Amino acid sequence: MKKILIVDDEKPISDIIKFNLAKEGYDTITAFDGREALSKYEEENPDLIILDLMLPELDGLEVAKEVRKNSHVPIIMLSAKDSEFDKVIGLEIGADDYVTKPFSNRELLARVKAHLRRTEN
Amino acid sequence: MKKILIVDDEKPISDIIKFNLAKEGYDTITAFDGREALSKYEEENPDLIILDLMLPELDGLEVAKEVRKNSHVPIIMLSAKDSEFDKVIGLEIGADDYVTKPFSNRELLARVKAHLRRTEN
Repeated sequence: MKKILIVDDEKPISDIIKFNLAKEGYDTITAFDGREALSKYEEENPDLIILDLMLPELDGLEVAKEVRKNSHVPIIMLSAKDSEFDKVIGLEIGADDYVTKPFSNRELLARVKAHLRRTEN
Repeated sequence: MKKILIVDDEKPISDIIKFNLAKEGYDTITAFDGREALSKYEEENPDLIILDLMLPELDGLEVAKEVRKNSHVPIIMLSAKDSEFDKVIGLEIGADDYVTKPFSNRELLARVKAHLRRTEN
């Protein structure tokens, strides 16, 4: 199975993503801070990271940069900041996608599927 | 350089995307209906397709379906339909991204870069 790393500080959001991804047959691991995200990414090799922008310790931009030091694993950024600026900055840093909260669970699921399917190709 | 196929029946929209992509160093080719899109996609081999959903002759889902028979070339779908349903359908058929109209040009550009950058990896 494909393993999704879900990093978000707010546990109710993380549980909804985890539950929906589990329904679809994904393995899921969670991190609730930027530092925890980076250690979980190195130790467990997720196939995709869902990455909140506002995290403890290290924010999502910083996490994304460290990941991109070493890998091309797809990154879908989540953000309450729905500015045009923030979306461009996330993508240029190395996000493969940028989704604002509130978001649709099905849309995120299909975005997860779409980016995992590219990795195959 | 990279070649972007821009398929939108509405020439003002197409011109703004052509202009912004050309400014960023991209080569650009255009189509204005689904049939013309498929012939240009076949004969000119774009590195990325920006694909309007509301097309005459055949709509963007059909274009995407046809293209996907033979290539994994990235497709960024554009749509005035801002519904969760239409976003998921486009992604499931094989769109790599789905962006609603009206859109930010820097954001679309950033998404163009992000999906071309994935192909290079």
